Amino acid sequence: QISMRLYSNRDRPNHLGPLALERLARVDDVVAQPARQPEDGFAASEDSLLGDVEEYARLFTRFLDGPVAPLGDAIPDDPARRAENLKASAYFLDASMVGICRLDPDDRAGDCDPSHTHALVFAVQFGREPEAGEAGAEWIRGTNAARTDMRCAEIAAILSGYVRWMGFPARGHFSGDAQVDLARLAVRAGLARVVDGVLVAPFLRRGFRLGVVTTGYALAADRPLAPEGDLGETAPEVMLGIDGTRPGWEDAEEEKRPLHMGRYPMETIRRVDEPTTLVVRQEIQRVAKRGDFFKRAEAGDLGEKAKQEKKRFPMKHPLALGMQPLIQNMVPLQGTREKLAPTGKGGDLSDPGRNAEAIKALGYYLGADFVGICRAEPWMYYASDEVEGKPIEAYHDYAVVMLIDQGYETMEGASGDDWISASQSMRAYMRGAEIAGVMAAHCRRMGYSARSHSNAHSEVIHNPAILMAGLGEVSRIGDTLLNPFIGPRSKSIVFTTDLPMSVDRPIDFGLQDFCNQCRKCARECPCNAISFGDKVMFNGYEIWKADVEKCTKYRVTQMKGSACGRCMKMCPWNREDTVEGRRLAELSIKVPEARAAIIAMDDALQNGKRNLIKRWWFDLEVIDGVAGAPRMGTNERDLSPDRGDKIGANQKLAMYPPRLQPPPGTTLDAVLPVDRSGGLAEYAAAETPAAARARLKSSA
Ligand code: B12
Ligand SMILES: *OC(=O)C1(*)(*)=[C][C@](*)(Br)=C(O*)C(*)(*)(Br)=[C]1
Ligand code: SF4
Ligand code: SF4
Ligand code: NA
Repeated sequence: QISMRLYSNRDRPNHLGPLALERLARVDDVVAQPARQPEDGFAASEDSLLGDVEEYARLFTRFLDGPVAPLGDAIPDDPARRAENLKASAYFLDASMVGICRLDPDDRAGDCDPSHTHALVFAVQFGREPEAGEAGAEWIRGTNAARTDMRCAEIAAILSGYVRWMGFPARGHFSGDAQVDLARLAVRAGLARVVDGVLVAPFLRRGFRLGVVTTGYALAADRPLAPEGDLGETAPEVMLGIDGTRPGWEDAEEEKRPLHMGRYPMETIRRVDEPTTLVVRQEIQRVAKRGDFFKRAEAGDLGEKAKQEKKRFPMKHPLALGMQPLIQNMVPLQGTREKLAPTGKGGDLSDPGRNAEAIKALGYYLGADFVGICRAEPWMYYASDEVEGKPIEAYHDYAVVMLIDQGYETMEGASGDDWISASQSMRAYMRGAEIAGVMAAHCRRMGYSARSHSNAHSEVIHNPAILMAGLGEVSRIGDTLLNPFIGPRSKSIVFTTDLPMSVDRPIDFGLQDFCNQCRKCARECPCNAISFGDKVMFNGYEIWKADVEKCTKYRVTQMKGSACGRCMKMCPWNREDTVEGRRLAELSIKVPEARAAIIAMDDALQNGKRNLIKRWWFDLEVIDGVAGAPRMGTNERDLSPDRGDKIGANQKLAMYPPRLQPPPGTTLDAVLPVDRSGGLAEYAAAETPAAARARLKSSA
């Protein structure tokens, strides 16, 4: 596998994007000409997904406009910086290409707010589709303009919302709902040129769709592409991607592998029948959803301050606030628990092996980074809901599990617990919920009960499903599983379904041995919540149990950022997607004698250092509905020194297995103060995985 970047983007600012657009021939202006956006070649069947992407696009269309916050005193005046920040924001949300142009009076002449002076124009490339006769092609064929339009609506809704929260009027636009000429602005803003009356964008050879955010927030504008001849797309520097940009051969190489296999070579990872850590199903008790520690915080179990801050902590930054409406309003579309009758739609659904591939291909098409499938075992479901306290049924047979990468480059510039941390969480949550909502819906159209399980609302615990789906191994971080290619840098989305699918198997890439000789995450945790010691048994399975009380308290109540995820940032497996980055992961996996050295050199080379070039976001905290400079400051953490040879023996953490949780009937209306002293003792009394194995062997 040769398609990864040879060159690092460490010195590339985020506003420049993954493409070498700065190397393309440009002119000051070009003459407008009529043009339309790319469309699908083939039309979409009745047995296709089109209705579902159209529904989510309609949902997001609701947030293209909204209320404008009061203007605070903390927004940068410089339009160049403003432009950079907004381009970076759009790339962070996976715009393919971004540009900015001035609006003229023909543009405001229409329904568009006449206060609007500038447009942020972005393109999203068409998804890859399954080749003909591949599983799921008929689900997907002819849905790409609409699938891509949904993504545009989503991005335009978030970005327009972000600028409105900074105190500037702003409106998002896309094909389904636009007040301006999208194609005309794509050309002016320098993303496309016209060929035979249709837009053609350098680099985006699969076709694409547009979004726009028009606004009075003044921005430095871009220049159009030279209107004729060669733009420089194949120049040697662009082709090799010398500045850290996407290699010219990458698209072609990637199209060589089937869509259903994903971009990362997970087929090269060793599969195993039982997972790499002990799982004793007969001893796994089910947990009240009221024992989720965010619910415990919400109910008063962790004290007043945590209770107060529980709703607010991830929504302190305008960007996150821009996502909130989409996140909350997707919840009613999550789907059904009741058995459905097969509708005959969806093609040949008799091979589970092909259904698995179809579902995978579907997820990758929609933008998942990993897709894995396991049985939705009943102990993966919460025991009861936190609102009424009613039992939750194990209503579906299968879990489809997908990982959304939280973003390497952004996190590289971040402290992990600064003003962007929750935006990295919420982006990944929002994108995952959108994708799983669409896929669950499609399953329903085919007559197979399906429900997604998001941040806002899950009735399963994702972790054991990530494990059983072969998407990660247990890591020291604790309540995070670690994937061999994106490390711990993900959020999962799960949807459960009755659709028959062949299931994946657990993976073994040596992580247990690796984490046994690493402590980096533990050392770098602001509240010392991560264990420096050995794995323990906990509710019938082997785990490194973090202190979820301390972590929750820090994430919810710390005031120098918006939440925390520093532990993902500091992990050696959190690496750049270069040849060297991949080689270090391949070595970690394949060469045990090298692991200690890799661990040590991760620190010697100061990996985890904050990269000032990558800090593209504004430090803004919304207090009382108005964005301002941070009241208490901003975490700007650096690599930390060793804790000691004896820390694993001396650190005492608290654990909260079912016995110390609110029991299965309990609702948010009750308070159960966290029993920290009992949790300390519980941990001290936890059985060792060794002892457990001996114990289980004596009943064999
Ligand atoms: C509440 C919560 C937290 C809380 C409290 C956790 C708690 N124990 O209650 C806190 C604040 C600690 C938290 C923090 C973070 N978590 Co969190 N959070 C959850 C959430 C929303 C609910 C978990 C819950 O229901 N209560 C937990 C009850 C059941 O507690 P538990 O008995 O201790 O079980 C835990 C583990 O042992 C594991 N588990 C349960 N059964 C089994 C069985 C087996 C065999 C195994 C191996 C594991 C396992 O799942 C639970 C995770 O809390 C989930 C989403 C979800 N629906 O699963 C994520 C989730 C676990 N968080 C996630 C992440 C990434 C984080 C953070 C890195 C924050 C961030 N920026 O993204 C940190 C990491 C903390 C750490 N040191 O590991 C991801 C993990 C994804 C992954 N790659 O594995 C999840 C799945 C969200 C998502 N959709 O991706 N989180
Ligand atoms: O429920 C939540 O609000 C929430 C927020 C964030 Br930023 C993270 O990481 C989790 Br886990 C849960
Ligand atoms: S464990 Fe919780 S507190 Fe510690 S770093 Fe990871 S997220 Fe931040
Ligand atoms: S940092 Fe070291 S210990 Fe912590 S998870 Fe990553 S590899 Fe395992
Ligand atoms: Na790293």
